Amino acid sequence: DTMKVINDPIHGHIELHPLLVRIIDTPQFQRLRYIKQLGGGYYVFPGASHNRFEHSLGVGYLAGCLVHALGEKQPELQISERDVLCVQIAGLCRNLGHGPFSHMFDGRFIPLARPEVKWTHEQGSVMMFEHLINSNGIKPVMEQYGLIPEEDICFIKEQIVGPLELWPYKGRPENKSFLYEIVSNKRNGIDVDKWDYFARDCHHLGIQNNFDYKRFIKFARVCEVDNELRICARDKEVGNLYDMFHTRNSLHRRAYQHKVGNIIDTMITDAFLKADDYIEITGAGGKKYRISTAIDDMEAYTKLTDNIFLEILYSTDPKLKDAREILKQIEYRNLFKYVGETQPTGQIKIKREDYESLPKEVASAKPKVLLDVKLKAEDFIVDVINMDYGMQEKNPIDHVSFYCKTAPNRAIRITKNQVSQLLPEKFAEQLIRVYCKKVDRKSLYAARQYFVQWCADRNFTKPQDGDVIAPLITPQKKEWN
Amino acid sequence: DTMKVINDPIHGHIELHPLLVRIIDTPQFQRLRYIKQLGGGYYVFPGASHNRFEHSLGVGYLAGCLVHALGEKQPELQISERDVLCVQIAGLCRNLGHGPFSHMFDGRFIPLARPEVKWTHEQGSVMMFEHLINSNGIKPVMEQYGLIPEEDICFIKEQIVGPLELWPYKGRPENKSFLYEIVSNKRNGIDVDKWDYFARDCHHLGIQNNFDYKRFIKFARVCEVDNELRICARDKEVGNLYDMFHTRNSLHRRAYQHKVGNIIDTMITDAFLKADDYIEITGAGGKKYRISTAIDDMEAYTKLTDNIFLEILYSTDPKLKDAREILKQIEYRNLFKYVGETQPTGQIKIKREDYESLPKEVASAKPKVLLDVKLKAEDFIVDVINMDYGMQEKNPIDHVSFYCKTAPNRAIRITKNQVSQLLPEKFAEQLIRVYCKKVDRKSLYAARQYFVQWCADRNFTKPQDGDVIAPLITPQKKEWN
Amino acid sequence: DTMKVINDPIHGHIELHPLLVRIIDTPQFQRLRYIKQLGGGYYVFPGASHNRFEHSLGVGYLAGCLVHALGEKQPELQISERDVLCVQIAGLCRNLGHGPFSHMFDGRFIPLARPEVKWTHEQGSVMMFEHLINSNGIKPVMEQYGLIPEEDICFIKEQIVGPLELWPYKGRPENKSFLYEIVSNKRNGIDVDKWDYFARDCHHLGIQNNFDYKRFIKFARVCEVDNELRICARDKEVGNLYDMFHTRNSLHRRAYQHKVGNIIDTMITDAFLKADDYIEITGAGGKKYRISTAIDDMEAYTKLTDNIFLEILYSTDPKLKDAREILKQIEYRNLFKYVGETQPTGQIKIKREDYESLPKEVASAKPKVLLDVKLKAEDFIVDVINMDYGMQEKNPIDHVSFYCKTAPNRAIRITKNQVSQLLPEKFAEQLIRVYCKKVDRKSLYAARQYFVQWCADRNFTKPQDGDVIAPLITPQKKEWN
Amino acid sequence: DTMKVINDPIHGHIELHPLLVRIIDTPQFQRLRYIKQLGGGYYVFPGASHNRFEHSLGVGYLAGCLVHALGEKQPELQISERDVLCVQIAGLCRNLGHGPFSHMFDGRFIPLARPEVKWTHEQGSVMMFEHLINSNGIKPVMEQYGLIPEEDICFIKEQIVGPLELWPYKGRPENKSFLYEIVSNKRNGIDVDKWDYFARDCHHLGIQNNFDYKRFIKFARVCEVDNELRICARDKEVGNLYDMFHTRNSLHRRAYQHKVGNIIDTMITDAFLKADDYIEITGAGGKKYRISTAIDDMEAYTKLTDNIFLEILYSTDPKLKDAREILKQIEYRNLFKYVGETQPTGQIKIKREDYESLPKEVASAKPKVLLDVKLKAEDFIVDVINMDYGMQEKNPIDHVSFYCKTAPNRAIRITKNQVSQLLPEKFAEQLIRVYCKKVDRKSLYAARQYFVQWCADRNFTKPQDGDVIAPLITPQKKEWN
Ligand SMILES: Nc1ncnc2c1ncn2[C@H]1C[C@H](O)[C@@H](COP(=O)(O)OP(=O)(O)OP(=O)(O)O)O1
Ligand SMILES: Nc1ncnc2c1ncn2[C@H]1C[C@H](O)[C@@H](COP(=O)(O)OP(=O)(O)OP(=O)(O)O)O1
Ligand SMILES: Nc1ncnc2c1ncn2[C@H]1C[C@H](O)[C@@H](COP(=O)(O)OP(=O)(O)OP(=O)(O)O)O1
Ligand SMILES: Nc1ncnc2c1ncn2[C@H]1C[C@H](O)[C@@H](COP(=O)(O)OP(=O)(O)OP(=O)(O)O)O1
Ligand SMILES: [Mg+2]
Ligand SMILES: [Mg+2]
Ligand SMILES: [Mg+2]
Ligand SMILES: [Mg+2]
Repeated sequence: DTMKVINDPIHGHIELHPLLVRIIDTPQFQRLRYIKQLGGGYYVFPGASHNRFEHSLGVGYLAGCLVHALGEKQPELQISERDVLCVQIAGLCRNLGHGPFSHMFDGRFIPLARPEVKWTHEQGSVMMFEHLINSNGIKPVMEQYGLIPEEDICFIKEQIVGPLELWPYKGRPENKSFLYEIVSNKRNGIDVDKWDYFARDCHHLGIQNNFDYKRFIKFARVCEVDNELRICARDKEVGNLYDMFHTRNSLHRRAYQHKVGNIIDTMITDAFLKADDYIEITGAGGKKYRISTAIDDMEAYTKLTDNIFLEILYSTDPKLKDAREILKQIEYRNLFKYVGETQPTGQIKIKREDYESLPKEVASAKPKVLLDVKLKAEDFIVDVINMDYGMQEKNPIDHVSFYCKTAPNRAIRITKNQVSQLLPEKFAEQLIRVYCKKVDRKSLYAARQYFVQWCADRNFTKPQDGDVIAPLITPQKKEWN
Repeated sequence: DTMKVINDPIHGHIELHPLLVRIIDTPQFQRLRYIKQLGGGYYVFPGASHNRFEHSLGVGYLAGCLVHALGEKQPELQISERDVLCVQIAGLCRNLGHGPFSHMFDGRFIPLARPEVKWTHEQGSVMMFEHLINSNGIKPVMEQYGLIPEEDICFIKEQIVGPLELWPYKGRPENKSFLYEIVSNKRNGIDVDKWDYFARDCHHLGIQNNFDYKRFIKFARVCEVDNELRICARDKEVGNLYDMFHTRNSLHRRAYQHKVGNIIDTMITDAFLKADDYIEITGAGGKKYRISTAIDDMEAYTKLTDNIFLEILYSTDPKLKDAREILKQIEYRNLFKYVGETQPTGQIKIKREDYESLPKEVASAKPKVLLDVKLKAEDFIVDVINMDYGMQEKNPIDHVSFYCKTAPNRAIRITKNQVSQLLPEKFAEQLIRVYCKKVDRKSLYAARQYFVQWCADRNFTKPQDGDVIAPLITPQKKEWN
Repeated sequence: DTMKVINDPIHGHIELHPLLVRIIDTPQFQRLRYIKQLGGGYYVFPGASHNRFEHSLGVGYLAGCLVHALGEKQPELQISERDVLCVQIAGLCRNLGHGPFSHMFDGRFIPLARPEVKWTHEQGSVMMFEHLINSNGIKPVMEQYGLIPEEDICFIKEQIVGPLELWPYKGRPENKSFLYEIVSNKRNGIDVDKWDYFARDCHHLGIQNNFDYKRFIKFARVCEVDNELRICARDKEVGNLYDMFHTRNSLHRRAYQHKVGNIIDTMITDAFLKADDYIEITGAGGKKYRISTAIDDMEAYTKLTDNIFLEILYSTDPKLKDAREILKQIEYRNLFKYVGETQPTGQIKIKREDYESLPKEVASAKPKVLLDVKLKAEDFIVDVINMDYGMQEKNPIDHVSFYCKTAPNRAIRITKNQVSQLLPEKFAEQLIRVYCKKVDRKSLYAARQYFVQWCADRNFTKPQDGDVIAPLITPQKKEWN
Repeated sequence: DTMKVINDPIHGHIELHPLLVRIIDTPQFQRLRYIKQLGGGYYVFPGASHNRFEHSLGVGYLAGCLVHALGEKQPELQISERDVLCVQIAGLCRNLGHGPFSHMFDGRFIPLARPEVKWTHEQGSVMMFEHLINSNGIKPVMEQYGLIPEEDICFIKEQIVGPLELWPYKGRPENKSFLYEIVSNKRNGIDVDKWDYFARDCHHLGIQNNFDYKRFIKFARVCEVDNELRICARDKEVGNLYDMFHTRNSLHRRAYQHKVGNIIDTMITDAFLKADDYIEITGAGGKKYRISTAIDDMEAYTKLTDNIFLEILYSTDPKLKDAREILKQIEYRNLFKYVGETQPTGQIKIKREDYESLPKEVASAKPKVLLDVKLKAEDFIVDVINMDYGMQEKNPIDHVSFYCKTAPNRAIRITKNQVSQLLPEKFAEQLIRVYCKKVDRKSLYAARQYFVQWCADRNFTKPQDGDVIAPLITPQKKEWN
């Protein structure tokens, strides 16, 4: 077995080590060819056809790039080829746990079908990785290339999900702590996964990317920080880092949280909910599973991809009809109609226990305008979106270590006031989108009245089209003026 | 209703007329989201995830661009909004008839599964267009926006497939002959479909395009040629046109006819053949169909996409195991192994009646070298590829009309010697690829001996790696070295 | 005379009207081929070789694009071909007044060599436009193409510089008010000039921006506001607009205000000043002019370009050597050394009256570290840069008119709290860079001590490398520690 | 001191070794900022503003990339950091010898001003390199970083011009022969200089590049052929190589030999000739030199750039008026008029001794058209352009060594017949362009009659617009029809 070269539109010609090749050429990895990166985003951005497979390749590639650069500019770190391979494998495999339409599955479907469980694509990734290793006899191949499976498999899993349960990792000691900052950076969110999806998503969406990850890699070092060895960025690049998160936020505003893309995610999820009792995926031994239970058997999960959509679509079985028509309403583009967007004011925050109580509030909303058709709770959809810099209310740049030209291994910290005052004052907010599931002209009018009224009463922000869509309501007392 | 804007990575923001939108928002059109543009090419070029849907949008857009530009520079052509709409619709819909993995279906599967019948993706497109119109009540929508359904549907179909069988067209008179040169150009192959897949395939493959379609549009005029009004290119642009076809040829050499991509198309095709008796697709009124017979009922064809692959992959049914097994060997990357490439010499040409006659020919030849293994007809695959400039042995530029700066309304002709002596001397050739279905080291050695000997016996060209893979055979051949 | 087609790397093939062609082919316009867009920026970003010529072509092109799009979507605006031509000419010619190395000249040189006069590149553009027209007989050509010279020339000049003297314009009436918002938008700064230099500068710098001007153009309308017809943007596009200005700020941080690029602009300016008594430039009747006084005669200004640099570089006369030597220290890369950066912390701002008093203060700070050299003001350079959103402390988006999907003809306003809470709270700030003109190790050490001490004494922000370059000074103030 | 990072739009962030930096920061190298890569090309393609400086940086970068890659895939070659540095330096410096407007200077001006001499930009590069070394005291710097000035300077010069005169090189032994194939490949022309100008010129022209140099680097090896060590390409990449030269030819057709670009080069050259008596350039020790004699003293040549153009343009000395007005006729776009293009037929070729007799041949021709204006020899320009694949009549791919995957280290040859039948049959041809120095309508008409008649008389190819520009002449010739 020899090295393979693969041509990627984003990174160009990528070299894949034979071990990476044997990991890639498995049913568990090839599965990612049938899972769309941005899910329902494709039904809004027609270029967004790319899948988790190529993304995974890109993440592995960039992980290798960064670890290799660090290794070559600072030999005293003793980064081994074994380290490089493990970091590449973690990069390659940290998307293994995604389900149909990616985030829709873990962010929308599973929380509704099985509110029981705490499931994330990360855990799915460790489980699926274990399953890949075991089902494909990769351990002797790992050994063949100088890896020690019991130490290194642990290292990889820890890279993907963090500590498997004050140095909490058992795959690598603290003098190699920086190796844990590459694939999934739990301390500030700056990792190679973001870099690849910036470049790739922008390539396919038709939006252009302004973050230069190659530059970051060029300016990256390893420093001592509180007796740990961590990745330090050159000081003057701090601005770029802010821009990075700005970029992330922008991509969420323009594409990932697109109103119609989101309502399509919602409709698809709902169809999955109405199909969850009649669609079956056969797992280990021959035992049978459903969409919501596929996550409990990795052999079953292996056969759970975007294909389920088409299965629901092409079915003839009557028991699936409630599902099958929903998808068809997507095909005819008869979608739930968008009513508007608003935000909480002051210190008010929307808790996740109170979401189901939100359409019903809107349905209750006070009249004021002459009434026609009247809509109920089930006719309204309320979607709450949390926009942040990846670390709740916190500024992630406060958790970045920097170095100076004068003393390149002396780590320093940089506060927001040392960079710019045009920077954000907050790093978290919520957006509330309201849609109406009945689509005729005056049901839409009514829904608009209900919505604007509801915004006024909870003292939310004034809807941008407020003066137009509800001229009789927005005049009501005037701190919307 | 009103205009829609769509963001395409290739063309930017595209405006879609409400009628185009109503055509697009049908299951017949949306079907194309599930058919890969380059089919098995995706399994070699990981960026090639794009589907026929986005390509179709692009072709429709470019058709609109060209017809509009011609109309705007030459008002005396009297191009109507109606004409523009018909050309856009034809552009949008000329890909409707493609089947699973695109060219794999009409180029490989159907010819083996249904050798009696005459099937093309063009005819499929016409049929599917008819079915779309009728199933979705598009005629009244057409009338609503100023179209005359009985002439215009004819016009559109003729744009897609040509004269339905003097002036052979019934959709438009001869003074608008140029309108038939835009979407599918039967006269020289220069059309907007090519331009779009040049740009899009290059965007996704990671290979770059050197053809400037925008420049061509800028320099395009309509002039009179043989009592018709046809599209003429500015004289000095003739070089670009040659480059265009060179580009096409190049794209086939690098990507579309990639050895491994083709072998994967072949394996998928074989799997489809071995699954064709057990896979059922529900058509009109409930009648059931097979993969090879789905093309006879458009309601069934509507649900025949790339999905069929995954069905075969995910099945449990024992009657499908021989099919399913082939697919799984694709997942494990256990592919038929490439033995070599060669070409006929002189005037010898291989017709499709002789294709089935080729493995038996390769196995019968025997080289003066001691072997080990002996191979049969079934162990060989022989793939014949016709590389040309789109008009077989002809020079397509001999079928292009040009105009000069001094007299922009006078069409002229340009010969190859008036352009360059560095141009191709022939415009068609055939490539012969040979693969072996046994993958062990020694079946492979044997297969290489059989292959090089066979090349010698038919006086084909010397395989490029000839001296290395068969050192005992290549000197005994003096029409080489 | 016919349309000319020109190939630009940014916009592709652009069509130039014969009148535009006649304006371009004059020494006054062709002059711009010899003035670099980013000046000394080229000495930091080696790709930034582009000149004001190609930029001007781009601005003219985009001006035409916007006016034409508006005219075609809203025929009721009565936009004439004459209007389109005047807007194109204004776009083409608003950069005519730039001097050697662009913004270095009017922003740094003229304020120092001739502090008496109020000079801008805008006024220079009006003057040079007049000179182009009169010196090249363009008025009869204008009439030849349906323009009315004395109203339209007025219109063009007003587009470039604003009102020449309530409706303040005499070139066009209020029902054509929107035409004044295209080439140079004095009301919120959103114009096609920005759009071209974003794309072009990014193309050459090798840094990239995410602003889509084509999308904006697609969503642009004309609405009635107070008493005029002004350009309206679609409501939901407001986010993009914020991003636009963010982009601009980013572009200033990364490239236009690069510490070294700025110090090189400073050195070139000083050389020009020390040369400002011996270089002589031929004027109107033979009268002779010099670099600072060339702006008083357009015939002389026509011959004032970047060339002056090389002339000073290649000269032999001793009265020029203090100049010629400065330039050579640029060639040997013996530049003034960068000492550090800081900012004010309250609401009082370093006024432009206090700049000359800033180096002396740096000399005034007493650092209690033992030094070996001590420096006075001449060895320090203090550069103060105003970073804003183009409208002082104000939010330019507060000056943008929007429209809604439901009522495209009703202009509305959108406030910051209505978009996001992650936006900037102020829209203006200042950067303070300090350099040292003596470059040996000990003057640099000393200068850093002086600088950090000066930061301490004035309660400015902590230099990012503060603890590293001056560890003995920095503990003195508990809020850095 | 230390490494610098520089951001290039083509290659991204490039690392510069301190020695390279000290070579770059000299007047001899910085000189290249003022010499346009494509000369008069900028006056046709407005994006083509880039200079020889950034191109040189790109060539050094790619030279480094290739030598590094070879060193890392095959350690047994014993490539040292010293080798890498010497190759990078040669890459950086092989453009030092270009004069004003690049190829205009050595291709047009010098051959006319001094037909005597054997001058090339290569020899200029060696002389200027010597002058840089000596004038800037870089030898102790070379020694400081482990280079041996006598052998290494020899090596670099040999890389630029070839053997300074068995094994003809004395800079490096035969086991390092492959190192001579990187910067200037005298054996087949495949070198990094080409790769960089493909990418950069395409970036700036608005033409897109279709050669993948990174791919080539990935598939490049060193093999033994004729007891020498040469760079080998992977066999299956041979098609790409043909495409490479095709690309080159294409770039010459579209941009480098553009009719108007070439005529502008011609006019600038004539201006240089008529100025050749009055501009004075001070050389070594106050000795003074001419534009045509600057090449004999490197101190003078150092101060000979594109600036010369502007000097002539801005001059007031009456003795320069003949030059000065010519340049002005460029500014007003009053150019020599393009009459037409033709080529020799059969195997007859035009020698350079016969170039001077060709306008007289055109003026002597008698066309049977009624004329009143008739033109003489001095009114015609005949430009003969040699288009080839870089090796005169030879196929350069016949001089490329290949390897097969089965024996990656055994060199082989591949003939044209083993690749395609669609390839060029000849690899050299000539283009003959005719221009007229009188630009009026009737002189242009006359010039066209003379030209087509001259083509008929020499049995050249029929001009593409022949039937249009000279309808009374072209029927006379029945090898035209
Ligand atoms: N001419 C080409 N230009 C650009 N990319 C190419 C070209 N040919 C193939 N590719 C792409 C497709 C793949 O993603 C990647 C590898 O291609 P390729 O070299 O053909 O691998 P291969 O496995 O088929 O050949 P082999 O096993 O004989 O080395 O490069
Ligand atoms: N901010 C953006 N930048 C670039 N592209 C965008 C942006 N927002 C959306 N797109 C893309 C996605 C779609 O393919 C296309 C349409 O966008 P969009 O304006 O959101 O249509 P829409 O139908 O959702 O809005 P609406 O119906 O209210 O007019 O443009
Ligand atoms: N083959 C090409 N591809 C892309 N751009 C080109 C090509 N040839 C020329 N260009 C560019 C250069 C110019 O900027 C622009 C116009 O060139 P061109 O069409 O040749 O004008 P022209 O004035 O010399 O020809 P003519 O006067 O005969 O119409 O396009
Ligand atoms: N934020 C940026 N993004 C992209 N490119 C940049 C950015 N800043 C600078 N560049 C470019 C300009 C230069 O060509 C190259 C080097 O920039 P830079 O790192 O600022 O050099 P420098 O010499 O000024 O820094 P240093 O302080 O280390 O000496 O990168
Ligand atoms: Mg391979
Ligand atoms: Mg919409
Ligand atoms: Mg022309
Ligand atoms: Mg530096």
